Amino acid sequence: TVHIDLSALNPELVQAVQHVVIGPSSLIVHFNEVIGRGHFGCVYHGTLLDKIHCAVKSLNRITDIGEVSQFLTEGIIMKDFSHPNVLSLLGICLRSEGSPLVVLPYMKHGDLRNFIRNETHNPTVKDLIGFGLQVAKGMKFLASKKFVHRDLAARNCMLDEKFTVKVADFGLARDMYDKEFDSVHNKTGAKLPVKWMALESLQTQKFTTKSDVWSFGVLLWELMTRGAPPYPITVYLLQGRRLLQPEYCPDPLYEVMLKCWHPKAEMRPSFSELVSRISAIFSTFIGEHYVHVNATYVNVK
Ligand SMILES: COC(=O)[C@@]1(O)C[C@H]2O[C@]1(C)n1c3ccccc3c3c4c(c5c6ccccc6n2c5c31)C(=O)NC4
Repeated sequence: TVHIDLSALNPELVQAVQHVVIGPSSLIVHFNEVIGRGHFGCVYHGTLLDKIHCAVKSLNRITDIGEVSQFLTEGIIMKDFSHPNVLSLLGICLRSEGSPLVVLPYMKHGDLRNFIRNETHNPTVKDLIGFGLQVAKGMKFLASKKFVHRDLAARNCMLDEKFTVKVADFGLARDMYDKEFDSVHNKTGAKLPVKWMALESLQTQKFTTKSDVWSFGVLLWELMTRGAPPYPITVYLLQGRRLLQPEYCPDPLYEVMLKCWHPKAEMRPSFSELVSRISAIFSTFIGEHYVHVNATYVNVK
């Protein structure tokens, strides 16, 4: 029931965010065409004009000026996170009574996990490695900004009409699949995706680019299994265990996954090194090896 007067925002902040703001005459939200919903609010199809098909994330109302301010600040920072393998922020709107919109690109093929799981899709080893390379490129960029993702997973990357992978679920593009999984940014989550988290993250809450590299290794395993659930966990890993080599995963790529899960965080490869190594492995394939699900992983949750 709380009224919020947005004129209480700091005028310097309002000026600073203007280049991120999409005016109402430039945006049509297609309220009859829902893309998906969660605790956060709802994502609708949209049209943005100079037209362009977009996704409009409508957040629950914000009634605290400090929280509004943090949202605008995040908008300014995220607007500069521009890379072909990172989901872009097209802009924001803040309507009467604190009703926020985050305008994002529309991703024809949805999330990467569902895409590779779909039986009607026929990926090759080359394709799946190429998806992994794209993710490594997006992560190299994020790491260059000193940004630690925490939430890297196949479900949190999206695929557009050109089959370009965009690392997602960060910044104002957070809250992906928020009924299935809590964010690794949530200190007290009851549904944390522990199967993607580095050992030192599980044990001592240390989150770094090197723990992102661990998550990336799990993501590579997701790709090569066509979206099996990992380990179909701290005590398990400490027995001396890792994810098994996928049946269609090339040996050099499995060696890379093992490096990503090095027990010493400092000894894991950088995302720059991963882009280099995976680019080389990718280049050896010609698209003749079709990848299928492991019978013992099908339908496992
Ligand atoms: C139940 O679905 C989800 O929770 C998603 O994370 C998954 C689903 O909508 C959610 C809410 N989602 C989101 C949750 C939070 C922010 C963005 C999204 C989101 C986006 C897109 C899509 C999408 C595209 C095609 C099919 C399904 C799609 N979804 C999204 C986006 C998109 O194209 N761009 C952003």
